[PDB]
Amino acid sequence: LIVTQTMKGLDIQKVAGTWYSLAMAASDISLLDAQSAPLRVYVEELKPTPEGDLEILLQKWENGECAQKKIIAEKTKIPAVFKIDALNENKVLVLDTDYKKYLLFCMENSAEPEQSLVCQCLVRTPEVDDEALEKFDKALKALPMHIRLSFNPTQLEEQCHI
Ligand SMILES: [N]
Ligand SMILES: [Pt+2]
Repeated sequence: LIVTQTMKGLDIQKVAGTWYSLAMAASDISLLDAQSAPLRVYVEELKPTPEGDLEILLQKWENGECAQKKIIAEKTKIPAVFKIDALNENKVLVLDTDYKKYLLFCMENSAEPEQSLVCQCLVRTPEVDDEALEKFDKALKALPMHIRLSFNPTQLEEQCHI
């Protein structure tokens, strides 16, 4: 069992724009282990829709190359929980954000969270934000993460983080 507390009072309209994947953590090492790992994805943009759905633009290393992927996240009755059908995941969980700097989110397959759970620390600008990383570490204290990756500014501005 993995219990998740998403942000009360999330306003998805205020997350719009460019983001950078500053850190990522996962319940299962193989989710993120190596360049090719299935949940090793680098968010480029969050585009909320007027009806409050969310388009996620990201990059993934696939056919020897750093590919662009587009995920349509459908809203639910909980503003911080969205339904997806991509990367073999079916939920997006928004843990926390201050809108102006950082956003913490997870993906999972609700049928098996332990085999599934990947969370990220996003920042709006390509700089290391110690505050955002401490919020990420705090948010993850109760999650059973077995791999954690933290990137430098050079990795932030790089195709698939090098
Ligand atoms: N928050
Ligand atoms: Pt908040």
